[PDB]
Amino acid sequence: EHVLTMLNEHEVKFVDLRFTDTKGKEQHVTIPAHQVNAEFFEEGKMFDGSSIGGWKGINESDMVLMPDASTAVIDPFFADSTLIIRCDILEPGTLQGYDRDPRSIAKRAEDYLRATGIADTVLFGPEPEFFLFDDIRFGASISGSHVAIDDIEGAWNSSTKYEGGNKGHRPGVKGGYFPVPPVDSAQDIRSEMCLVMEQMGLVVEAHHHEVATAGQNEVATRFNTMTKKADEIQIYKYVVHNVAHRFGKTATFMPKPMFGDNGSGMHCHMSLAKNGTNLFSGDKYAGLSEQALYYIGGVIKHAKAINALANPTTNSYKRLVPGYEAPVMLAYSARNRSASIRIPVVASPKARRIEVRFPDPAANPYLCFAALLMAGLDGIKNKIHPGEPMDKNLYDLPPEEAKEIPQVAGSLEEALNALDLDREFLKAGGVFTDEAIDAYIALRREEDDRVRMTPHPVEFELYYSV
Amino acid sequence: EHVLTMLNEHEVKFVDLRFTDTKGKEQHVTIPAHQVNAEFFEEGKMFDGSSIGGWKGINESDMVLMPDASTAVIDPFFADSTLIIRCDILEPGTLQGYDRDPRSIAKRAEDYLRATGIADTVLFGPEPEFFLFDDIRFGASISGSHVAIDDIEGAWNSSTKYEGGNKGHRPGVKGGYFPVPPVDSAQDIRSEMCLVMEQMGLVVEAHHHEVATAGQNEVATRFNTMTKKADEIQIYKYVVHNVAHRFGKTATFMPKPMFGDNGSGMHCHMSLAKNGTNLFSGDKYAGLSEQALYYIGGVIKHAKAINALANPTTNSYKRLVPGYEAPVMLAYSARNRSASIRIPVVASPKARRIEVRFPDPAANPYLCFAALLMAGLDGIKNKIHPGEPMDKNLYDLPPEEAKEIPQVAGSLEEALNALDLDREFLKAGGVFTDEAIDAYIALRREEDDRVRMTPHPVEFELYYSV
Amino acid sequence: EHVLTMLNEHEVKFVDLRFTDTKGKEQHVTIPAHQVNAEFFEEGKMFDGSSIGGWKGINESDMVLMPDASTAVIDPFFADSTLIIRCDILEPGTLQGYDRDPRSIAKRAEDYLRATGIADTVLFGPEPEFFLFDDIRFGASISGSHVAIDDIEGAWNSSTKYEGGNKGHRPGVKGGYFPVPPVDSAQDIRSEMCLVMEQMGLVVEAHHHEVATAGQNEVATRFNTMTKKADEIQIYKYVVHNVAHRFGKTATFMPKPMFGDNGSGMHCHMSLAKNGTNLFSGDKYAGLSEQALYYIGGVIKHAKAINALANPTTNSYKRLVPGYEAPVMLAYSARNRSASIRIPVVASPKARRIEVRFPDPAANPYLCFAALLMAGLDGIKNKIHPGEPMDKNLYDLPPEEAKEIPQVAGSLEEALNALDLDREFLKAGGVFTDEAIDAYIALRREEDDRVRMTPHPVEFELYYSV
Repeated sequence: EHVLTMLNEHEVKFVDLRFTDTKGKEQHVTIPAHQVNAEFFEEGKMFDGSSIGGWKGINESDMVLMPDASTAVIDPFFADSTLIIRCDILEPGTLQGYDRDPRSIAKRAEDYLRATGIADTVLFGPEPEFFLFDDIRFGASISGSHVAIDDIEGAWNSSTKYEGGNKGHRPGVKGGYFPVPPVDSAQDIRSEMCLVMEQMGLVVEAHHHEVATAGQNEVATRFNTMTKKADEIQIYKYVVHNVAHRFGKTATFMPKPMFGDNGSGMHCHMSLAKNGTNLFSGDKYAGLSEQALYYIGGVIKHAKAINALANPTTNSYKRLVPGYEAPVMLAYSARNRSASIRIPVVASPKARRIEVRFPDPAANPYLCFAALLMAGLDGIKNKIHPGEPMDKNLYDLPPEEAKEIPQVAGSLEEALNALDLDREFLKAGGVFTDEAIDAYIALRREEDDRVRMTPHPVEFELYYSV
Repeated sequence: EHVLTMLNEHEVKFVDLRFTDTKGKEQHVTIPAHQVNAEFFEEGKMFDGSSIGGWKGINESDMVLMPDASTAVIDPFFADSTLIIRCDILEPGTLQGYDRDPRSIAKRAEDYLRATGIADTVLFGPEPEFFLFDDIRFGASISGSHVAIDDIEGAWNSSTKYEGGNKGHRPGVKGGYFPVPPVDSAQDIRSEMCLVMEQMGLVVEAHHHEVATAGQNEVATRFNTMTKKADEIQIYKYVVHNVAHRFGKTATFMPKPMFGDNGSGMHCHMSLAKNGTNLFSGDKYAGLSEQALYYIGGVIKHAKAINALANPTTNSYKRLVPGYEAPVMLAYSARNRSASIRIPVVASPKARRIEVRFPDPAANPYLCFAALLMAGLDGIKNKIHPGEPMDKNLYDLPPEEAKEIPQVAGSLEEALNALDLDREFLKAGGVFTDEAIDAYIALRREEDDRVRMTPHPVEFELYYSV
Repeated sequence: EHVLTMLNEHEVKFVDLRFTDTKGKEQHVTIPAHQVNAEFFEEGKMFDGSSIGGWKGINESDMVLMPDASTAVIDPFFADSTLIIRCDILEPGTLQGYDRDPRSIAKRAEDYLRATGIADTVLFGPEPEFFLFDDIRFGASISGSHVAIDDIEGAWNSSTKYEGGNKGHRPGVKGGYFPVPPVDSAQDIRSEMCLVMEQMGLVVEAHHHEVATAGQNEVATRFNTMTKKADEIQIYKYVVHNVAHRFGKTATFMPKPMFGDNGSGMHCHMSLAKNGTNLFSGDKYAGLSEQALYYIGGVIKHAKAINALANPTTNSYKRLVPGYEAPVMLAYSARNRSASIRIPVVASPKARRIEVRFPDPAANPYLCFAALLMAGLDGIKNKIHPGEPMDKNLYDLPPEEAKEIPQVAGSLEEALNALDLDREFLKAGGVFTDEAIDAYIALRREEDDRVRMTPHPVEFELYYSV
């Protein structure tokens, strides 16, 4: 009913139905507002399943788009007044919730949480970073391939001739952390993104330029319950992509667009709760509950499999490389930023939580968050102890005992394989089905293949004169 | 009278008289509003027949334009207020309805339906798809020929240098199914098309980007009675073409503009009715009446001849090729999307119908719809049983029994020849005359010849070094 | 031994081993002269079969290259002295003669001729025509396709600006038949081709410019026994291609490179003989033997199947179109140049023969000639009477009885299908195996598909605004 009044209040002409595919990309279809009736909400609208990658095959194409009336929000970019309504994908007749629908999967995972009685709500606070460029060009054909990035902030443009003169105040390599404008050219744009994000229901905590030259930026938003947060991530990306477009830029959430400067990560802060109390505060290490520790143990035990969802691109592994600040060591600490799991030191026990650092923004919200949870729960159910916190150092020196302690997957294939083998913790509660998992893996292997099979420019530098 | 009041209400300065030629192209002529009087409606206006392709020859040029007052609608693009009035082409004196007038032919077919008493109204719900480009160039002369397509969405432009930078968020090949903007660059335009379509009497159900890269799009409209729907198709195309033009684009309803990506089809949903009840619902397969099955049998029996009207271009056959999703297998099913006849699975028996998938948007509304009907009726009158539904697979593997089951025509010539031989079902009720059919065939053979006789670029690749 | 002396006489450094693939394209591999020993001639050299299209598959790759010492001839273009030796492809161990080797097939056919005792030698006098251009450009990708032809003789260049001025004496469209230079710009080149052809063993009868503008030309060579003539065709093409290249031109034997002007044909004059007497001279029509007539009957009966070898490209059918001089009517005559079979009127009965006009230069020598023979023999063995000679007119007016008399295939697919069904006459004597035929058909269907599936530039002209 709230929806039917929003239609009149904003004189809506269209309703934009949205959903996410397996890869994590928001999709949409539009219907005139006059097509929204009572039926619409109880039985949804029909659409072809076979069209989305990794979904229904040759025989069972048709499926249901079920509008979730709680998600109604006005689109701030479209020319004609239109209302966005996120939808779940349900199996026809049964109206159950498609095994391969990432939002259904995430909901199932929140259900299973309540069911085990371990807690009643999961809290996710992801920190996606991104880049804002002016020009992005790439291609690949039989005779070669290339990628060219360009932005007014790129340090390389210190020598570029410009029509009205080079005004040259640019962030150097790894020198983007906070120079005030004009070095930072994105203040106005970061704020528009903030205002718009809030007009769309998100709550912004801060915004700032990130480390890399050439437009790395970040908008920090307040956490929320798992599934609602993944929804927020989708909106977040949408706002970022579109505000950038409107400003004459182009944004990307790729994890490592440039060799030699910062990649973009999506740290995930998590904590559990029951009847308003934070199940993660306690007397153990850094203010943690023993539940938190088991959770951590779970995440560490299933890290490589989580990688397949939290770092789902070959590019993801160009960020997760033996570097200093590389969040690749499977350990926890409240200081050592070598550890992929940081423990925020905060006063109020109400805010005690863990920060899993290896995820990147390419990750499917839904599936990434879900896999993080399930690993945590399995860590609890099986009281998987974390061991002791690493407070020493990262991957380089150490190099004492060859420092072969836990680490995240080193390639996408490896992560996919881990997901293959270590799938039980995900199938728990019937959240993830084998079919879903196998389909996801197949989609990504096809991507992994393109990169493995196509000659790399660097290979010419290294081997043309062989 | 309603017309004469619309003239005053909108301060109309002109009346744009419209009609369609044999090929399916809407035509027009304009007269000042002050030329609209009582006479106009009862006796129409005179015009030269010999000017339209495939119409009157050397001796009998003059014919009548009969305004159909029910079709009055304001043109939303012209600068000066003008009212559009669709017209039928009548033989002078007799005022009968020209044998070769596609609208008259379609009306005759609706009449014959009522006459046989099989039903009192036919329902058509076509789904024309189309492409929106930025640049289209082509030519052919003695020294060569070419065609060049270009659009900001084309995947090939991932490498193109642009004045203000390449913002690069483009739908990859076969990757247009629903990425939200900015990947989908046509939201605003699809909605203007919707709003305008509705201002012109159409009822829109949905709009979305289609599968192909480079601007394939679709506006779904509500079905209507056969002849009124063909009228709607013409308006639909008009709106699409002109809104595109106003937005700096160029739209085409060609069936296969690009090799390697989706073509554009025009699926046709059909059903019959009498005194408000759906003659297609029943206890037989998937909720069908035995009448529906005979109809299907008719369509299948006369498929190749229908092709000559539903796929009237050589280009049409570049879409209908042994592909996976190619709607080329003459069979029905509620799932197998290899079958050119899908049976929508819907709850309300009031909405039971069949979907003939092989038609393309190049088809003349009128003649295509009519041929579909006549084939259906002949399927009924002669209780032509469908056989059993194909629920196995498409054209490739199968490949067991060489899988030579029914198929649609494989070339325009073949389709024209089928139409030649299998014309009886069309002549039924005096709907289609031999002269009309022979004239249509002659028009298309001339087109078929251009393509058969002109060297193809690929022939050089294949045989220049022979 | 003659070969071993040619090696010393010309101080040969290399031996270029040549052969032809199924499509008809000459192939080669080179070995130092010092690799030529006694063994070489008796056991040949080994090579990978799987590399040539339509040959050995996954398991049986290796085959034998058997040098035919009778074919030794010096290459007139290579920089270092090299001797060309044509080779047959033999099955290893058995040393039989590969079923799919076109030269072996042609030899088998000459054998079968002698075996039936019908005659002891077959005489072939083909007349391949060709084009000489300056620039040829073409391509096809997802966004389009094109072909651009250019030559200093092209009539279209009457308006072109040239660096040193346009000297403008060019052959107009269809106006190339014999204007003396400078209109004819290829006298010097046609003669070099002649001299070189003769240095390579061919005997030249004449050379002249052909009908089409833009460099159509022809070098007429003396007939020879079937297999030796096909060898000559290969050499002929080689000389043409390479002399053109050396003169800064580019030659093509494609049958119809331009719409609107002459295509290139390869008329085939044939006759049979026994113990020096011409089995084709007689008292019947135009000086023919009844044997000749049965031969003609055979050719006419199996025309469509022969087409698959004599007109093996989709392009071939752009030459064979209802035109005036189009050699498409399956009939004979000594005058009517509408007839695909002309009977040369000559005095000496020693020179009596038939001229089958529909072949084009794209045809595989071997397979085309062989198919022509086998059809002729089957015409004899089964005394297939020709019927009466057509002396009336071609395809247009006539148009009396709709003039549906015999005609050659109208498309490649049709020809391939005919070859499929009408294969018996080819399998006779074990000359053609089913496997060979099926493989050939598969190679060409793949080619036919490219053309059928790729949008044609003309389709845009005809249907973009549909």
